[PDB]
Amino acid sequence: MENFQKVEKIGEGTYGVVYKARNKLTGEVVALKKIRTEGVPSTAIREISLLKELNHPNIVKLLDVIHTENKLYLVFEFLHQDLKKFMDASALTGIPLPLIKSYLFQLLQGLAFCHSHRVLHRDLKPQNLLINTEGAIKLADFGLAHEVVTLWYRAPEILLGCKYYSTAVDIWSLGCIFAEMVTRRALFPGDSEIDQLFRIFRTLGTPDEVVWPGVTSMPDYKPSFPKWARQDFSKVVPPLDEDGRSLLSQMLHYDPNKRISAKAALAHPFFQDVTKPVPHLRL
Ligand SMILES: Cc1nc(C)c(-c2[nH]nc3c2C(=O)c2c(NC(=O)NN4CCN(C)CC4)cccc2-3)s1
Repeated sequence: MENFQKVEKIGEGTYGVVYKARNKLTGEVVALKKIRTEGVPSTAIREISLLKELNHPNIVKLLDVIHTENKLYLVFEFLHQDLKKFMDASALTGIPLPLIKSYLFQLLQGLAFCHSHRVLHRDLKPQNLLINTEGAIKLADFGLAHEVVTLWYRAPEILLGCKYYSTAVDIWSLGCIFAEMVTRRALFPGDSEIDQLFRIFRTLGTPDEVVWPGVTSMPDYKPSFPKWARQDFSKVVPPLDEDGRSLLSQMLHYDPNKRISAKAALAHPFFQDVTKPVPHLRL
């Protein structure tokens, strides 16, 4: 862009590469995402056209949208770090619970907002969650629909072939991220769809018509799936207190309909003593 200069390469996203650009006119630092082009669908550009209005304190703000020379550029506000990085940086001691509680609360607020507007993220993960020195965390890289995208945060209904999945898939993803912050280890680190699915089955037990009505009708559901029993949560996410564990199990419900909503989660007693701490960030 004439008014932008790639100051750095933040990294390749899901929809294209992300560089740290400096706006030559306003002298501001932004996150420039180069979107992948053989014409660029007019229906897609209209979808992104809405996004600029979807403004929430917990959503990385989309500053502008440049569609020049059939090339699509998305300029976002620039945050200083992602949650994945922050966690690796806290691996020795682990993020303090008050911070974990604050980030979860904020993300639930953001999700509650998107969801009330019929918008799903679809691919929530640590790397898509941006944070700042102020202590805020935001949703980024929404699913606006050659590495190795992880399936670790993928909901079971998606892995089983459900096309019209709901906003519940985001709650599942956030539930996996929540558990990860607390234990400092991914909940379900699958390396293949089938592996991902079975690691989930081995922890929450293989779902059936009892815990998940209609499950045996899923497209990729095989009657030949191994039959695992459910594991105790006290063993799965220690040392999360009962309140935390209670909320987590509700976010990890098999039946998308039984899965707790973002707004409902906000009212959970776990956030009764929620505060907004400031992180010890290293930039
Ligand atoms: C580590 C890091 N250090 C900085 C300064 C980072 C950064 N600051 N502000 C942003 C970033 C982004 O990645 C980013 C962003 N990224 C994005 O959609 N692409 N991806 C980044 C990589 N992962 C695995 C998938 C999503 C979208 C809007 C704003 C920002 S990440």
